Amino acid sequence: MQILLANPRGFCAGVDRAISIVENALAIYGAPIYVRHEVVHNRYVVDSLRERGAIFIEQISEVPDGAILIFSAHGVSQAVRNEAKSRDLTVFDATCPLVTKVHMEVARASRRGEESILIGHAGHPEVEGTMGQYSNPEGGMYLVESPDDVWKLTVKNEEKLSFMTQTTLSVDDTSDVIDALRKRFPKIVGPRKDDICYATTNRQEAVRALAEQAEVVLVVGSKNSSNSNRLAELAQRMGKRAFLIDDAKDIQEEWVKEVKCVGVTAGASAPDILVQNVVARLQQLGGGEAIPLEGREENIVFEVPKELR
Ligand SMILES: C/C(=C\COP(=O)(O)OP(=O)(O)O)CS
Ligand code: SF4
Repeated sequence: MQILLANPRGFCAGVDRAISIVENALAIYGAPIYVRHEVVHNRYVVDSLRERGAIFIEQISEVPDGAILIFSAHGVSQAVRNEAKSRDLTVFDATCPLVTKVHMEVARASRRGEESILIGHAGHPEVEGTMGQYSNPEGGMYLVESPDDVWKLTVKNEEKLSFMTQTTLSVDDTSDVIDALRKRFPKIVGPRKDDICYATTNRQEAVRALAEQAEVVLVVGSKNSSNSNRLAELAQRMGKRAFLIDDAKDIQEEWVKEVKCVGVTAGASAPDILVQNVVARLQQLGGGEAIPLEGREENIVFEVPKELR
């Protein structure tokens, strides 16, 4: 059985920075370091950091006075930030710079009382954080997930309207939502394309290339990782069987029995060690040397803040 690896796969720049922020804080200040929300959506990373003394909380009211609190890479609402700010907490912010860029646009529209529409999935923390930058009652901030949601939305002033997106969406589905927004609201303003980041775009392109060759695709990533679920969905829509797995224990032998080509990729929050263990289990089940596919080169790095070197 041949094993192909997607390229790029695995950690993006925002995840590598966020994990280093929690590790460096643990190193500088000792346990406990409080973290608002799982720092990235990956059980192995999160379990690791917990066992080293990070404590993951959903609400600032769970954190003690005098503590160090880190916001997760997915970002937080102004309400959460202000609630931390008014408490006796030392705060470090691991929000990815590419999420912060969208937050600033939302805040600018709020200041103007001009309405804004976010394309994203209800309840996800990045959506809570982004919708949470808008606060002007004169204006409005609306969430749409699909074309049908666009078809039902009505706004106060469709002449002064902009749109933003979640950074980890399906490139193809978001394209359809934007086409709907422009047909319903011809004066709507947005970025040239969307706010989907380089890493989500790149991993989706790499999985499309992988699934062209492979009969079965394994995506390493946790169940609550949105971007990892998009990679599995992409391969499934191409007619391949595709499974989202946390680690090599999750592989069922029936999934690869008599499969001639199996592909492996990893979401933006999954460490490479998990991919190595998956490759080792596929070898136990018959596969040969893993072959990396040629892929778009990534070169962006985001540094930790100097207070945490
Ligand atoms: C921090 C982010 C993504 C890195 O991957 P993740 O699995 O932690 O998060 P989602 O794909 O947003 O669920 C959201 S920008
Ligand atoms: S998925 Fe994109 S926006 Fe999110 S942390 Fe990674 S680089 Fe940043």
